[PDB]
Amino acid sequence: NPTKISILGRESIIADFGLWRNYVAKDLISDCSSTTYVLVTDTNIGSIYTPSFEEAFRKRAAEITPSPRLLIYNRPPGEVSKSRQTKADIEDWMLSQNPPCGRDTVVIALGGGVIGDLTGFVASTYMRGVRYVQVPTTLLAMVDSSIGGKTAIDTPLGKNLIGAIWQPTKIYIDLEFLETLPVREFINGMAEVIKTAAISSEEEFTALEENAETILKAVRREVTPGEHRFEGTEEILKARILASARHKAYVVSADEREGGLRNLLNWGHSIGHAIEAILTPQILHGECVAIGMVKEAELARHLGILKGVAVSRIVKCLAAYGLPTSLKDARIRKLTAGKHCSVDQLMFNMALDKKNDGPKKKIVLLSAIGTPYETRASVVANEDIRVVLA
Amino acid sequence: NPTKISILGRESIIADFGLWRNYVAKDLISDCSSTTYVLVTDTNIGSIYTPSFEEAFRKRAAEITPSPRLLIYNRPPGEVSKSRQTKADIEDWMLSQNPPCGRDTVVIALGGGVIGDLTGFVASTYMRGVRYVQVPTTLLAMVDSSIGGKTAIDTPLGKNLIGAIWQPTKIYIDLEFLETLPVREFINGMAEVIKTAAISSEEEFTALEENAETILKAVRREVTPGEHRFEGTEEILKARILASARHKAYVVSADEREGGLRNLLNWGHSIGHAIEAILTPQILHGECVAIGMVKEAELARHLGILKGVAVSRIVKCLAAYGLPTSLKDARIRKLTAGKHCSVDQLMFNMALDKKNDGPKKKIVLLSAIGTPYETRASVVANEDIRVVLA
Ligand SMILES: NC(=O)c1ccc[n+]([C@@H]2O[C@H](COP(=O)([O-])OP(=O)(O)OC[C@H]3O[C@@H](n4cnc5c(N)ncnc54)[C@H](O)[C@@H]3O)[C@@H](O)[C@H]2O)c1
Ligand SMILES: NC(=O)c1ccc[n+]([C@@H]2O[C@H](COP(=O)([O-])OP(=O)(O)OC[C@H]3O[C@@H](n4cnc5c(N)ncnc54)[C@H](O)[C@@H]3O)[C@@H](O)[C@H]2O)c1
Ligand SMILES: O=C(O)[C@]1(O)C[C@H](CP(=O)(O)O)[C@@H](O)[C@H](O)C1
Ligand SMILES: O=C(O)[C@]1(O)C[C@H](CP(=O)(O)O)[C@@H](O)[C@H](O)C1
Ligand SMILES: [Cl-]
Ligand SMILES: [Cl-]
Ligand SMILES: [Cl-]
Ligand SMILES: [Cl-]
Ligand SMILES: [Zn+2]
Ligand SMILES: [Zn+2]
Repeated sequence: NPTKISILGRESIIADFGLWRNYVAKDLISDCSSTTYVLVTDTNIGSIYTPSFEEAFRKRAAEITPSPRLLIYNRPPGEVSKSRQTKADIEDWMLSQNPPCGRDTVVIALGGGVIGDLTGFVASTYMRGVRYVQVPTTLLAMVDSSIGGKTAIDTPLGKNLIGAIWQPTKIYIDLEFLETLPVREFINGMAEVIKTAAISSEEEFTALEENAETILKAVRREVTPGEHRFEGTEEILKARILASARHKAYVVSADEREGGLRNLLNWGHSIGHAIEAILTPQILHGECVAIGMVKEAELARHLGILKGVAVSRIVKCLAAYGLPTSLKDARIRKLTAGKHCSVDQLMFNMALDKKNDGPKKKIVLLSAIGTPYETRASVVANEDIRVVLA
Repeated sequence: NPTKISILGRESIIADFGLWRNYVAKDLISDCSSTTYVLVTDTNIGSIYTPSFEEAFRKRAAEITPSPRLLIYNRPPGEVSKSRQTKADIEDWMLSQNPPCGRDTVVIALGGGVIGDLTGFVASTYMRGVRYVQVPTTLLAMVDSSIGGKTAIDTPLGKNLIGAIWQPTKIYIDLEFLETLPVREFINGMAEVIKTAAISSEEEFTALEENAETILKAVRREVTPGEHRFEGTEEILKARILASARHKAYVVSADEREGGLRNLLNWGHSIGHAIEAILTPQILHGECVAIGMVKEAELARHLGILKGVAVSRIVKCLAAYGLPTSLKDARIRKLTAGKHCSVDQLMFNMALDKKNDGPKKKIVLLSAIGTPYETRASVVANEDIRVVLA
């Protein structure tokens, strides 16, 4: 049946196959009663999933009277969509409706982290606040980006510098979206799953190690007209996803506004974001996170917290999934046409890390696979950060 | 002594004379411990009050070690400062510091509602959230705009359409700022004081009627080198201000996110903002609110809720203060060079009112001076709104 998970004192998370088709529209109209619904997505995703949804919506809004309206917004692909410019356009668009979208509006985010963050933020400030639901269409979004309530946009100086923490009213993890998820996006998302396990369960980490091959091959294996990309390994997949979703719910519920515990969910992101700011959009987020976790593991070991054995073990599991494990990686080179990451440019970007307490940089340190050094980010001197950035 | 008022379960409001001089800097460093303080203000206010403050700050940060830093930001005058452009610049500026401003930052808003809303908003989204304190320098800000936590910016389509509700950690009502407040700004602010009384206390309303002359004359009376613009009427003034501040605290505390009760604080703003969107920046906010309250009173009476007697009584008290009571007002004409407000343009703007439940416009209706018709905005048909816009 539909697996449900509670977050911040509430059953907002609902995962299962084909929710988009027969559930969302129904649930929206009952639980999220409103007169105006706005669906935000991009051109790729949209032309595939909005058509059938418009129908399921119309079917359900026939119940109501006066019947509610679903407005649809479609825009350009990539991380380019996460800017002040873009957020403004969605807003100008909403206000310019007839009538304009009021505080009753219910925004629907249908995409990965870009459409999720953008949409979540647009809602947090729209007339000071309107509800929205997350409809993750990418593995990375189902396991991490659509949960937590964290939203933002990017500025020329770094990742997610401006934004807000606005909790979504509903989160629909429709595994069925993975059926069309490109191979890279899948491996890309896989980084967050491994991350969550590496800071929570050693068992879950091992389980991820063992599933590496089976999964990665089902993702590359070509799929025929009438079967599922995840035949055979359907539950295994649901277990890996739920595991990460559930733990984030646990971490977010206990420290929603990142006062302490929520720092942990940022393992690999301190160096990761520093990298990303320089390699994006050529290098995806999950890709930059893998390299980040390895660099952070190395530092943990450098400081005597982590074990050499655990560090190399992290590496293996990442590479097992097709994730890059070093800024030197071949493709990371062919893709990053030119671009390079000096320790200076990196250190500079890490100065903009949203965890730094004042000038004291803070990074998540692992003492062993599935066990954090502290229940918060550890203050790490700049010289130490520099060495592990060889 | 320093009069303190609690809001949203907390003594964040502190009012008295000369707080800016000897208190703020001291209080900031103790209660608002931080390593980075950012003072936002404009050129007028700034060149007068920041110099002495830098000193009181330096005096207090000598205590601490490493000593914290106060960064100062100065920009253009008017409502022009309330835009996405401007908010972005303050942000780009903060991030571009050395080191950049982190989540520990403590933003200090030193200005009227423009510097207050802008600053409050910049803080609500800065790295998803940083603290800030309000330092109202205008009567309208001390009585209304710096309290509540409501912040925003304006877009080409209307007033405060984008923003957030971010509560300030401290609010410093330093009456001493009124010593230099231009006459118009004072009358301008006076509208909010009368509004708050008209939806709360009939006594307080009468008290405002009686003080009209005394106050208005002390505001016009020229002041000599060694005296106070408010000699003689010092307490009377403190009573009128506190009265409004306290009641907003009561209303905001009970319905922070405007789910019901907080609508009341928007009396005169439904038609008021609709006007404002068209007459600004030539016509101040308080000015547009006076006209709004009168038009809303007329509608209340039109609908049988309010009494003719009460309506004209509202008018008298407003005009008593120098506030305009009709879109026809002479100066409102000479100032609004050209501009006019058809019922269509107005009705259009009222479609963008952040109270409208769906398409159902909602306006605050008074049944008698100091007594609301409901503890929320009343849904008013469009045809009725049109008649009272003759
Ligand atoms: N705020 C948070 O909670 C949070 C958490 C994690 C990561 N992030 C952010 O997430 C962003 C990246 O997320 P992402 O990888 O989801 O990126 P994304 O939203 O850019 O999606 C990646 C690609 O997937 C395509 N796609 C979407 N769903 C598909 C489907 N069903 N089948 C086929 N193609 C599909 C899109 O067209 C797009 O090209 C980064 O900006 C990162 O900082 C934010
Ligand atoms: N979000 C809220 O809670 C809220 C509540 C009320 C009104 N408002 C908003 O407030 C804004 C207008 O507020 P305002 O009237 O304070 O405007 P403002 O901030 O533009 O200030 C008006 C003028 O006062 C001058 N000034 C400031 N303090 C002074 C002093 N001590 N002596 C001399 N000159 C001084 C400034 O240079 C400026 O020209 C509007 O945009 C309105 O929508 C918002
Ligand atoms: O708390 C969270 O949800 C995160 O730390 C949020 C970050 C984004 P942030 O560093 O901008 O907060 C995300 O990339 C990470 O995977 C999980
Ligand atoms: O709740 C409030 O604080 C207000 O309603 C907030 C409004 C601004 P808003 O209509 O943009 O919310 C302000 O002008 C009014 O004086 C009081
Ligand atoms: Cl709201
Ligand atoms: Cl592919
Ligand atoms: Cl924060
Ligand atoms: Cl003057
Ligand atoms: Zn991430
Ligand atoms: Zn106002």
